[PDB]
Amino acid sequence: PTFILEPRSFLDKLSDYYYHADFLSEAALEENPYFRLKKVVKWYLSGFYKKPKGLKKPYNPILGETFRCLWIHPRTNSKTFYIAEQVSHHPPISAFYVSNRKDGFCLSGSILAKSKFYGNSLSAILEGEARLTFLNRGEDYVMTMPYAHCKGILYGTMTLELGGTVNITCQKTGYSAILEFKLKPFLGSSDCVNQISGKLKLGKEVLATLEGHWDSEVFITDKKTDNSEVFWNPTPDIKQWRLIRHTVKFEEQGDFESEKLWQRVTRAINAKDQTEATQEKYVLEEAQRQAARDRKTKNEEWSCKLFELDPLTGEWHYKFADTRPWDPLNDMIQFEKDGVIQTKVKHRT
Repeated sequence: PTFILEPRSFLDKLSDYYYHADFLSEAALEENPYFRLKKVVKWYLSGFYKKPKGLKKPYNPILGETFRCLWIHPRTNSKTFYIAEQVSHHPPISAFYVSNRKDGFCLSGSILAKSKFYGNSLSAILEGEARLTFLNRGEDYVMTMPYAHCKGILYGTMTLELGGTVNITCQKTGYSAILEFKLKPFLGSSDCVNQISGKLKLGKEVLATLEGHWDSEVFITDKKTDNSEVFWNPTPDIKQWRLIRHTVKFEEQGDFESEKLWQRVTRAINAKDQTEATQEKYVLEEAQRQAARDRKTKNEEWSCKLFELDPLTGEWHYKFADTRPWDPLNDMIQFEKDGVIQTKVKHRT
């Protein structure tokens, strides 16, 4: 079926996790190593609550497709930039880069999409590591993502649950938190779905533990005081303030950017025309297959414009990555132009 389709590219949906980059600026300033992990994890859980259940099925992005967007930080008077590019359609790998130098953090990663069909239920996995770096500290956080289990395609209630075991690891300080997304059992209950449980630990010693639901309250209890507290809850006041995202002017967008590329596919979905939504998709995929043939005909060499593969490590690296800490006497404004994230400085370095 294809009535299960969200009018957003996967590169677009991949940027949803940074609507609370407000938190990451705070974490960069937190001086206690333990409290930085708490605030990093609190940010991680902040990117799953808007997720809708059911039809949601981002577009499989096309090779060379690019999404580019921006967020505004009023309190720190700065901006968080996001750039993602589809580097391979076979395999379906999309790379992303996030940079906010004034607030002292950046993220990089690459995500491979693999699905498995159980008949009535579908499970799409996202495997890959995201590296959060605090520029001023030279301190990295490596984290993975869960997988989405979808039941009710053919018959039964249509649902989307999150499951898996995520590891958020910081080797510099020795801290880490292991999270476990728990799927509802056969019996089920009013609170069995979206259950999240985890534990914050240093080295191997467990400092504190987490319980709750990832779309609702999550509670932390200290393993030394056994006193419970609210670790994270998406309060409507917290929801009321999600950083405002700014996309590129449609007339200024390249033809292979996500919004311009999928416009006709998106319009069909929003118009509820199911038949013309599939046809418009086949136009893009048929062009991709034809552009893949044309490539093999004379020279099969596809240059990713904004990303490049490191042969030694096998990881995808943003061509224009910059990790130098913010220098107030030199750095003036971080900006982006044509997918290139830059900073205006009064001294070249």
